[PDB]
Amino acid sequence: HMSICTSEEWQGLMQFTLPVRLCKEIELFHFDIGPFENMWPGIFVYMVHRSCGTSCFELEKLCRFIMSVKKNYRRVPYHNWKHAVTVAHCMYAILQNNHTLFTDLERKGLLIACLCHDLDHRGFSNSYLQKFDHPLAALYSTSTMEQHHFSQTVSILQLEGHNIFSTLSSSEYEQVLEIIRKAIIATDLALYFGNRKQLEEMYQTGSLNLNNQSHRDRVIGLMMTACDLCSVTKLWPVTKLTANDIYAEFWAEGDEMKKLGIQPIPMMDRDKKDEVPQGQLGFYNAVAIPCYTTLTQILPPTEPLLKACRDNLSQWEKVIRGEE
Ligand SMILES: Cc1ccc2c(c1)nc(CCc1nc(C)c3ncccn13)n2-c1ccccc1
Ligand SMILES: [Mg+2]
Ligand SMILES: [Zn+2]
Repeated sequence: HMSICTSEEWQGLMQFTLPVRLCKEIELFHFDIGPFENMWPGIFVYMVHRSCGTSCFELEKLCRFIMSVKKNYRRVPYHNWKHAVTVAHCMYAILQNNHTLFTDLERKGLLIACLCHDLDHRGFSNSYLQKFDHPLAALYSTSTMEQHHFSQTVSILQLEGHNIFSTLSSSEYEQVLEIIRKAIIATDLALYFGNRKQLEEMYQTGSLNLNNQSHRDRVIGLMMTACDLCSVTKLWPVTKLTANDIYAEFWAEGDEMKKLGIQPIPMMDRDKKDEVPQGQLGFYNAVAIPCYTTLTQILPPTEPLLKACRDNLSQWEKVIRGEE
């Protein structure tokens, strides 16, 4: 049921050298992979190399894996190859800027987990899948897509020469799977509002504890949320576009619901192009600012993320108030 990569593709991944100019820009939180499609896979490699050592992974295995993952994203406007790497890139810049909070076991687990986080996304919501009445939602009742995404990740590693976590002991092995499992589960937005509520809480009562695992787990989940939406932390011209991608998905989900006589919720209704700016402002305030605000608080070096969200937010304000 899986999809691998022609020997051509992966071997040329090893040949790839990131051009000297993009080296300082890549370290920036607000860096935009967008202009560099040819490089996306090779950019993920370089970050692996720079994060966790030149060879935690045997090149060929990694490259095979990376390219096989590519081959398992669909060609939809938003939850596709570009987004997985964009998410990857933000985890990278997070991990780098928090150099000693995390373990090699986490940092490679997390970079992999973002790459895989939306594997084989079809371009439908959990809602749409459960609300009527898909085999994937027939299988996994809550967090429909995110479990599929992890099982997809799972089947990629279980392949011939793809198990880049092989050399690890079986204890360390099924442990990163546990990092990656929960990592991917966390990007179910539904679950995030609770997680943030709880973390909000812990930080106040001087109670949040990076030693405790299900505290670690929560801290990370928040990092996964924050990565996932980092669209909203890129320079405005990049944030305008990455939004256009997002609505072409939603509105394509709205259409499949109109085709049935059913009003889609307005975020997915193309008959509301002008309601969007307002809706975006709402999203920044109800979901985004909290996410980055609470991330900044727990991880101060990740402040530039909040700085940039804020910048976009007021850009979106300006669009509503009629100027820009
Ligand atoms: C008329 C309308 C109405 C609401 C809308 C909307 C358009 N649009 C959005 C949010 C759209 C959006 N932008 C990025 C970057 C996203 N990421 C993940 C999920 C949604 N995202 N809401 C919204 C606002 C507030 C909360 C949740 C969703
Ligand atoms: Mg997802
Ligand atoms: Zn995502």
